[PDB]
Amino acid sequence: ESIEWKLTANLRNGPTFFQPLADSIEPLQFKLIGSDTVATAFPVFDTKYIPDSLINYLFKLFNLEIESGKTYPQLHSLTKQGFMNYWFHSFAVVVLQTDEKFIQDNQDWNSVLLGTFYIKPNYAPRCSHNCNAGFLVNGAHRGQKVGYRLAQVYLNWAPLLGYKYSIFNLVFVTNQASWKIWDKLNFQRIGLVPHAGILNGFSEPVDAIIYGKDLTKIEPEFLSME
Amino acid sequence: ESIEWKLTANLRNGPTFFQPLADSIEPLQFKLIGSDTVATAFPVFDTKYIPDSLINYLFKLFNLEIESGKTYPQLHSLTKQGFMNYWFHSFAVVVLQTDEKFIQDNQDWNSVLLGTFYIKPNYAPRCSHNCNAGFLVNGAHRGQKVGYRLAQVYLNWAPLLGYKYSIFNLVFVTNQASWKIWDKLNFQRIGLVPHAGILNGFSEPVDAIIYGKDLTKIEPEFLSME
Repeated sequence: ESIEWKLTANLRNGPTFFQPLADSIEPLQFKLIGSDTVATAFPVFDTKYIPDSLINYLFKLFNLEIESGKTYPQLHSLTKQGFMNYWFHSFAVVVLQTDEKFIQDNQDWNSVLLGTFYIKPNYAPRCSHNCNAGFLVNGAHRGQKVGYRLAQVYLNWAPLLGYKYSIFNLVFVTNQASWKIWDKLNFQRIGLVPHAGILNGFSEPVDAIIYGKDLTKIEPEFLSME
Repeated sequence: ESIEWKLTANLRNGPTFFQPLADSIEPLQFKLIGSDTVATAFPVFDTKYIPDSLINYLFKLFNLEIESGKTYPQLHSLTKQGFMNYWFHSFAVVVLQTDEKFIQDNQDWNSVLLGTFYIKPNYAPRCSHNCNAGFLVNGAHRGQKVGYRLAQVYLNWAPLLGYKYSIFNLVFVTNQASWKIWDKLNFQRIGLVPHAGILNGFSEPVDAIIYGKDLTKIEPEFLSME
């Protein structure tokens, strides 16, 4: 079987000054926290390697979060092609509730898709060793600590692409991920933007945290998924 | 004479949720610090309103700073059209050594152009009331505190476009503007990115400061240019 879908040689729009630390990204399998439910995280170097129907589901999933207006700075929904260009500009990950090590076509994404996230350079080339990431969790799987697992996969994989440091620009203080996930994994609150965001359902502007984490010195307890 | 070149109604790609606080931006005249040399800052809402030969000079001026590799995260020089699209995406300012209140054609930009800067939203629409700016000072006018004057013009004008807060994402710690300008005008060091940038002539990666400033509550001593 071809392994092109897994090869870091196929990274697009990655860091300029640093090469990948592995030649491939192998699917990573773990259990949802406190359960026997198996999940598998899959690398996505190019949209052609995942089923179109999964992209359709993710495009809708992101637009739902944009339309709610509490978590991203985007105001308007994207088109399906806009989503593809945006989520998959560089690298991405999809996490499925499955024990398979490949992605099967036409699954019931509504229950099978746990979450997804992108990884791309946060800045232009001289600072491109700093990666940004954005996360989405299927609402049908809320309360199962999917977000925390996505972040562990992120810690495992981002440095393999050659990134040395992680920056999130806008984690709103009202986003529970800040304290449920980022703080617990020892991401530093490296900054705070006061009144950063005009959010749906909040009459006052909402502060945002700037999170940083050194990707070359990760605590092993956070990388282990057992 | 037409005042279209000065009208805030002609702002492009500005803040989504807040309107301009003035209907026009009038040229601002002051002296270079400690001298009798007159300077005038002019708004630029669209490149068509300034002479092409000035755009050519600025395109080269930015590429010189990119090529030196110490101040911007860009690695590669832009084309003239790339520069126009980038510097003038939204609003910009040019500061000339002149007492005239319009921009004349074919001047000796090498001595006449003091500096320039852009102002645009730093983020997507829900956070678009936070503006970013980038500054360039003509090397032939180093040591005359041009940079500090550009920042005072910035403080005077950015809130007129509707911005409420200012963010600079990457002011490298080796950039003397941090302490000569930003600190002195009470921009807060709201964050620090360690090892942020791979800079020409520095063998170690270089830290960058994230600067923030509330544009609705500016000290009047910093706004006065007398």
